Amino acid sequence: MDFLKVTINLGSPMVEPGDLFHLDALLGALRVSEVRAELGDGINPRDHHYDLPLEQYRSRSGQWVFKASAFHIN
RNA sequence: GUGAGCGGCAUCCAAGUUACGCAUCAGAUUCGAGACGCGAGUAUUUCCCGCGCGGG
Repeated sequence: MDFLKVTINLGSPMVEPGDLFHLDALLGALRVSEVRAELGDGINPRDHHYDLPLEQYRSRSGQWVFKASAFHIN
């Protein structure tokens, strides 16, 4: 519902990802961190990492992907 | 549930042995403790400096 550009600045060098580093993956990890903070460590991580503020793209075969590009490494 | 999560560059090792700051070189040439303190000139006022008195 709104096009955005997420920019992250590093204070320490990161591990260069071997494969794609997706924005939705990081957002899901942070959301799971929030759910852990509120509830605890007994939560199922798979029950909360889809509750992200990103809209989804669905193809013909029903395959859907979050609308968040993989992070650009410069 | 960030191709995530988890993971000691760590252990051991002599900078050491030997080596003359030494040989040579005038602090010399000239010159006095021996000289230097008044017995030096008349009588009573003259031009003047500060102002009766200090004073050329």
